[PDB]
Amino acid sequence: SGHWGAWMPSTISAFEGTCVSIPCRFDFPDELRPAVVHGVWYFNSNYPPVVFKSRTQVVHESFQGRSRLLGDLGLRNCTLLLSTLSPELGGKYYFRGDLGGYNQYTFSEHSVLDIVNTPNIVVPPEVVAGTEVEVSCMVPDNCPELRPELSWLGHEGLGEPTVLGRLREDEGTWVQVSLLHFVPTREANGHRLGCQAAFPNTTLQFEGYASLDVKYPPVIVEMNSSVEAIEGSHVSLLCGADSNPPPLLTWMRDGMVLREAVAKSLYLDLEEVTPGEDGVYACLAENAYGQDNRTVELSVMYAAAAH
Ligand SMILES: *[C@@H]1O[C@H](CO)[C@@H](O[C@@H]2O[C@H](CO)[C@@H](O[C@@H]3O[C@H](CO[C@H]4O[C@H](CO)[C@@H](O)[C@H](O)[C@@H]4O)[C@@H](O)[C@H](O)[C@@H]3O)[C@H](O)[C@H]2NC(C)=O)[C@H](O)[C@H]1NC(C)=O
Ligand SMILES: *[C@@H]1O[C@H](CO)[C@@H](O)[C@H](O)[C@H]1NC(C)=O
Ligand SMILES: *[C@@H]1O[C@H](CO)[C@@H](O)[C@H](O)[C@H]1NC(C)=O
Ligand SMILES: *[C@@H]1O[C@H](CO)[C@@H](O)[C@H](O)[C@H]1NC(C)=O
Ligand SMILES: *[C@H]1O[C@H](CO)[C@@H](O)[C@H](O)[C@@H]1O
Repeated sequence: SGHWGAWMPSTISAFEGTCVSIPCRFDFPDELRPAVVHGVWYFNSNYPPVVFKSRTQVVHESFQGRSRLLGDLGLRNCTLLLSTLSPELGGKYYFRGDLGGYNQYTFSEHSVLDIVNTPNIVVPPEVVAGTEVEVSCMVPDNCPELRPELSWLGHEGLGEPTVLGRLREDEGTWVQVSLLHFVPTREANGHRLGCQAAFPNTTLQFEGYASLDVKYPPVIVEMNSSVEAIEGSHVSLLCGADSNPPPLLTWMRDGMVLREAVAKSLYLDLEEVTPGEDGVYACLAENAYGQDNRTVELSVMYAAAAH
């Protein structure tokens, strides 16, 4: 139609020290035919500073030499270019139309600018060993003058990355996405995943890091061999298990629980050990992703000396 209104991405992101182009289109009643279209861009911070003002060419000091209007206002194109970004410039940007006389219109729709300094690494909330896992590095690509070069850090045993390239997201903005597809093992637990966004012809370089929390079933690593004890002596049986999260350890005999605790290792203490304590003892390691069990035989085969 021919009505008052604007169109711009509600949210948009860009790296610190780079630039950002905020795509903008506005509309007005055709009946006016002003032949001269003026406009004003405001920043979020009762008395908002002026980013751009076509009539008086006035610019707030925080935007001087950093703000430039791309596209013709006469073509209903209010696209804004912001250069040499700094955290201070993070906030809401809204546009105001000026068609002379009483025809000034501050449009409702605005754009939130998020200035970042680290790439976005996306890891699924639950990484389990033995399952194919996708990990992505996302980076804003809304700067026409400076294109980010995406790269991974510390991804040796995770396979070679697959670059998706420039992808469109909602509200008509752009991102750079790189992928990692791999089946992690228990060894991949605690793996440092790093992503780097570098800009050629500049000294700008941004790095982000994340640690892989890889879940895996218990594997009993510490277990006593065949125990041959002296009569009346003290016997300590130790059972250690490696799992993520830490397992529930349980010492059992004759289908009866002797000791039980949520830990990496668990001791079973036997005092004044008699031949009646002979038999097979079992340690059970169990968590949310599996279980493991080991048995040990206890033999009181050494007679106690007189003392
Ligand atoms: C409102 O005004 C905006 C600004 O005036 C308009 O945005 C511009 O739209 C034009 C299309 O007419 C774009 O020009 C194109 O640019 C691409 C650049 O891609 C290549 O170049 C980069 C670096 O140079 C390179 O890294 C890439 O790999 C590509 O090879 C060219 O490929 C095209 O041939 C064409 O020249 C402007 O780039 C674009 N500017 C911005 C800031 O977005 C907008 O379209 C206007 N809106 C409407 C509705 O007309
Ligand atoms: C980046 O390249 C432009 C021209 O492509 C050049 O004018 C500018 O000096 C370069 N930046 C740096 C930091 O050298
Ligand atoms: C079982 O192994 C643990 C750790 O190696 C040790 O401390 C403990 O004494 C062993 N048990 C016996 C009965 O030797
Ligand atoms: C102990 O682990 C073995 C794996 O070989 C499994 O077959 C068995 O059912 C387990 N026993 C118990 C009581 O969970
Ligand atoms: C703009 O001005 C008002 C809206 O505030 C209406 O008369 C009409 O929508 C026009 O486009």
